[PDB]
Amino acid sequence: WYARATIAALQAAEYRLAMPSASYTAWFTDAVSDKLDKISESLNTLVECVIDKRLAV
Amino acid sequence: IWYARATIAALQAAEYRLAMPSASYTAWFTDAVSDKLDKISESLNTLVECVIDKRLAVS
Amino acid sequence: PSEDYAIWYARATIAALQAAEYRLAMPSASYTAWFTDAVSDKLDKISESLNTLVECVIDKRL
Amino acid sequence: IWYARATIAALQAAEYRLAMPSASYTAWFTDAVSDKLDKISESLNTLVECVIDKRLA
Amino acid sequence: AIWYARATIAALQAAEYRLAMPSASYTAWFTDAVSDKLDKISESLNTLVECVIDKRLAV
Repeated sequence: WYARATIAALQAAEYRLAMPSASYTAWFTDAVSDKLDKISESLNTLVECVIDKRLAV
Repeated sequence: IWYARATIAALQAAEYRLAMPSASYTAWFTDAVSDKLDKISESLNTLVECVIDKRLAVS
Repeated sequence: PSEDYAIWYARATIAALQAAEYRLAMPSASYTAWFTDAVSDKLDKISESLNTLVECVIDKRL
Repeated sequence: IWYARATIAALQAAEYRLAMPSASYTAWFTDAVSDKLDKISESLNTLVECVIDKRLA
Repeated sequence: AIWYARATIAALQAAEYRLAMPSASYTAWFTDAVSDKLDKISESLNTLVECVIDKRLAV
């Protein structure tokens, strides 16, 4: 009965995420955020090169 | 005693439905993902409008 | 309940919670709607901008 | 009796290690994220193709 | 039974949940789902940048 009522309780509820641990954010940074930084930098380089091709004498 | 073994069992058997995250998580997530996507999107708009229209993309 | 019960419960519950792993269900509608605004819609705009770029680059080779 | 107060404190004292998500989650996440990454990736590679092809010709 | 469901669910929804380092099982899935595609996108973008710069700097 306990295993069932607990599972029923766990699946009935909703879960609000707090701030993640320092360990999670370190993992997420390498998995996602650092890559986004590099993609932003690469893209801004490309934009600036294209703009400079339009503006250069 | 037995309360630890059956509880782990219940926890692993269950599935967990995320609610809206806390203001704290969302503010972290906005910095780690959403704000960067905005800058990337705005940069690609700039690229496109310069290449296509020879004008500056504006927000 | 006694303090000794309280301590056992806290230690047993925390140990069980950290021993287990958590399989995510379909998120609630509030989460998926938030995530769509936070992430998915921005990826769509990025994707659409690239499609316009590709279309124009390919076309100029007319 | 004293259960929900002690339970809340335990739930918030622990940290949570995510497992492989359910099939419903991954099916959802694929539509919400990964399918769009694939489309973005495909469009970038087409752009690389064109710029390379012009270089070779 | 009624009370247990009631107070346990009340507690679960009142608490907030701090993510640990995810399991290797989750990161393996998330790598396929996200991080590998981010890698590929970055590599293509970098190739595009380098070739547009290469043509600018050529001869």
